[PDB]
Amino acid sequence: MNASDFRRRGKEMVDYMADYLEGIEGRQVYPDVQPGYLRPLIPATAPQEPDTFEDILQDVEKIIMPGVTHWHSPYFFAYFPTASSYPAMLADMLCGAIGCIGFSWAASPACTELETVMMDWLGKMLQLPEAFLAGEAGEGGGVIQGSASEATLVALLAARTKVVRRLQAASPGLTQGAVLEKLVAYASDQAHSSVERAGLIGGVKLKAIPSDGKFAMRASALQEALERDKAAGLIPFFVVATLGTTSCCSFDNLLEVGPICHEEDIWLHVDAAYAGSAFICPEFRHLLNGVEFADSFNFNPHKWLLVNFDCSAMWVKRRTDLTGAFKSGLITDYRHWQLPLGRRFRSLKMWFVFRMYGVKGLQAYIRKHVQLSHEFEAFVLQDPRFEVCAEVTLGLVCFRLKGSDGLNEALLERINSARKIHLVPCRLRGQFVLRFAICSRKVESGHVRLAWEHIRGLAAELLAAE
Amino acid sequence: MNASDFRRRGKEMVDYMADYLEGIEGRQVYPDVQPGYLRPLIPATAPQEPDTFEDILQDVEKIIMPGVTHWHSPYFFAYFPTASSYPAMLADMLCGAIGCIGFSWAASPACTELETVMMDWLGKMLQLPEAFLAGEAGEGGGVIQGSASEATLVALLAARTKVVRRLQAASPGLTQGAVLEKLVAYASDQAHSSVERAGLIGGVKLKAIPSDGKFAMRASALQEALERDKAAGLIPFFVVATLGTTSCCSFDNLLEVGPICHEEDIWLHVDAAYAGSAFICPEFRHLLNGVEFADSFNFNPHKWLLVNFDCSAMWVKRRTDLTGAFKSGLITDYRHWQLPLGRRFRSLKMWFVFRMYGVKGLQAYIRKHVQLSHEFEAFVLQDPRFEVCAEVTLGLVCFRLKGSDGLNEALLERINSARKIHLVPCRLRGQFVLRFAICSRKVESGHVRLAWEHIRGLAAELLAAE
Ligand SMILES: Cc1ncc(COP(=O)(O)O)c(/C=N/N[C@@](C)(Cc2ccc(O)c(O)c2)C(=O)O)c1O
Ligand SMILES: Cc1ncc(COP(=O)(O)O)c(/C=N/N[C@@](C)(Cc2ccc(O)c(O)c2)C(=O)O)c1O
Repeated sequence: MNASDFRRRGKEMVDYMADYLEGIEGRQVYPDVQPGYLRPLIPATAPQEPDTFEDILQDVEKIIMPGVTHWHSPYFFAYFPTASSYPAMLADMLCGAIGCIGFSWAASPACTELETVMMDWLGKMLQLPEAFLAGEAGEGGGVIQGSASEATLVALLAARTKVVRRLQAASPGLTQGAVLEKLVAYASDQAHSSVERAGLIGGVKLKAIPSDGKFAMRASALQEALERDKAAGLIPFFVVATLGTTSCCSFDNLLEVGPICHEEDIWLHVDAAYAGSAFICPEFRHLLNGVEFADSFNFNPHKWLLVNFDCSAMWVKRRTDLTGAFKSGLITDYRHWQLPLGRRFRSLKMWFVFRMYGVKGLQAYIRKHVQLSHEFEAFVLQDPRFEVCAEVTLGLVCFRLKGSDGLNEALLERINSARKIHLVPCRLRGQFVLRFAICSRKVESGHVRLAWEHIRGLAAELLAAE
Repeated sequence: MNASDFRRRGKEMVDYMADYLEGIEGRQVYPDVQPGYLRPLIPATAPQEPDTFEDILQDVEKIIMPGVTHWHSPYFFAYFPTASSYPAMLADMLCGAIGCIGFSWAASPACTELETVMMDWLGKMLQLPEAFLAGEAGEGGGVIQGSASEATLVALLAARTKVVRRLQAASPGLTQGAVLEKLVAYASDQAHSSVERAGLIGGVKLKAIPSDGKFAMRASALQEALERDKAAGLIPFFVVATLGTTSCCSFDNLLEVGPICHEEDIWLHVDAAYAGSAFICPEFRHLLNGVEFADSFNFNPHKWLLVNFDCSAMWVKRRTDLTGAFKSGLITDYRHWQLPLGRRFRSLKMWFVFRMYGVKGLQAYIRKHVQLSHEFEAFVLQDPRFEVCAEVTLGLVCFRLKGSDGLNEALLERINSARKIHLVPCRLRGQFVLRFAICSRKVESGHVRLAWEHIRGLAAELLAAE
């Protein structure tokens, strides 16, 4: 294919993309295909000779689309949002055309330089402490990671190297392996499974801190764990505090946990994968208070800030703490800030989104989602057959039918079966709970109301049947 | 920005992209900007209100482009190729529009299913042993990794878990940490630095095996290392064999190393990042002989098979050996095959590239690059002031002016300073060598001839001046 054919097909593809997202309400959110559906529908071998673009697009529609779960449908209320915005898509187009691999500064100066500035822009939007900004002369700075899962692992490895060096300074005989046996990392019992993965890869013990009645990590529970573990001769080296847990979008208490990590010289990583986007709005920024105690802070623009995956945003206060694991002001060498060596020009996506929405546009997006969340909450609160199971702060409502877990499992099954909307459950303290997450860029009140009416109607049939 | 504006700007962007790649010969390959050039040219803060798309595109041209190294210029002869093809760009567009995160089967069946099939397609094109194919009932299979650097780490972690379990089976009291102290990994002295990073992250010793006169790892040198290390009480657990080293595109001898790894129960990972694309051509497939002994095999379509970054292709014989690190036939759960949990629909890029080029088109691309490589070799061989420093097999020629390293350092400086072409050096056994790598999709004979005439003319001035 040459530039001239690309001019034609590229424009066709633009129309296909826009048609897909514009017409997405008409698609069934969750597929009816069984596991294994695809292989028998396409050839066992790559073609010797080219297929036409037309044949491929037909296959997209007839073979791929039936096996797609439509994340961007208004009726997708599962997990947390993933980002989809046209500015991000435009940037990704340009990103691919430039097509540099920014494993060094010389491989494309702008690929590195734009990223540092975008991380400063975003740092300032979040009102991060200045310690996290690169600027002209900062020791800190930010980096795009592929994902929060990777960010957490990066932070864990930096923390591991750091505590190892601290110990080996005092006892030069000590091997990495002897240190590893003693190390212990902590996270909330509501922490994302990415934390456990990081612990497994990092070769360290990971212990869960019991959350309080609001599913938050607190000083007292951390302190208790630390005392027990220190007395057994273990060395706490890393804590992940989660702002916006997956289960119920609860918030670890950084103001309590931060001082403890400072006094014990424990690396404090803040995972705000979802919730972090909200901190660009002043009315939510209080939830990030205490981040000044963190060694590293991460959230995903690719969840809730309209920057298409992959784009996870991580900042550190001390670049040498980070870069030491992998060996001020201007960053030339992002390869020491992340697991891979290669990277693409992902910062274009941030620049386009930030410039095309503006801060105000992004704030309006967040606030609309939170309003819709509360609109759904209001429905649930006014129905005495249901209960809300946790405080609603952002775009997630946890709710259930009053009654047994079985009733709620049956309700979920009926919702899934009806194929109008897609939701997933969680367990909160052994209890089965339905999650309603505001996801789509295009969700409106009307969608939420119809989702609720749909849920309420199924619940009514279920309750009569009992 | 809504669908309607995207239809307009998306098409503008398509034209911008095509203009960039079509006109790319007119760009200076390597930029003149100094580190830190960008920050003063753009604002310190995100805008409150939207900027226009026009202003953004102006900035791309006037501020970004001066800091871009043009990987896709015909006159870029640095490193190894990175992939740029219009079919891959079309797929990436669609990938972003669908916008699923394929962290589970239910998150989008096709996102997982298409990938397994494309890895089988690619496996068949490379004539991999059947042990590596998923098919209907295979224990093995393939996965897209973000990069070869990540693939190598994934393999190392799987290898680490496997040997750890073996050692704990004999000695159940042994901690992960006590095992780590004993473990030793090996790679060629020409192995890519990704291997050392994998060893560092994985917490294990990495030792270099001395390469032979053709910069190849051989049985005798491996065996000697193993015997020495075993007698010191170390436990070999992982070997990376490199097909297509960065320095001089040399090839480790898999037929020799494979049996040794089998007999010693050492995990054998094959890194064919660059060279692996050539193995779809029968005349190069012999270089992969012995891969039947490998536990894992990896190469980058995002180097030399026209699948834009990110797309690294990894296969294993035994999915449970891989899966066990992160805890037949149909794969539903790629999250146990890679470090991140999240992933996008990257397999679209493979499908589009393979379908729009066909196997024959891909073969023709590889063969044309290899012919151009030999054309450059032929120029060097006819000029008695120069020498070729290693066997030319694929798209890389190592060459130097006969004389001192300093003369060749000066020649490189003159080339870089003239800003017509971009090349990088290496050291081969302490000797300074220039590398000429065929990179751009659009390189032709004429570009290679002009590059050589340019190089020869600089050398002439340098030699007269001495
Ligand atoms: C609190 C918390 N911490 C870390 C992570 C890992 O983030 P990742 O590695 O994916 O960037 C998650 C992840 N959320 N996982 C979802 C909500 C699925 C999901 C949805 C949208 C996405 O854009 C996405 O990447 C993943 C889940 O259901 O687990 C997290 O919530
Ligand atoms: C033998 C060998 N093994 C592993 C890797 C890691 O590959 P990655 O992690 O990037 O996928 C490389 C990498 N090569 N690096 C280049 C040639 C630069 C380069 C050029 C084009 C790219 O598409 C790319 O990703 C990287 C170098 O000069 O180091 C490798 O050569």
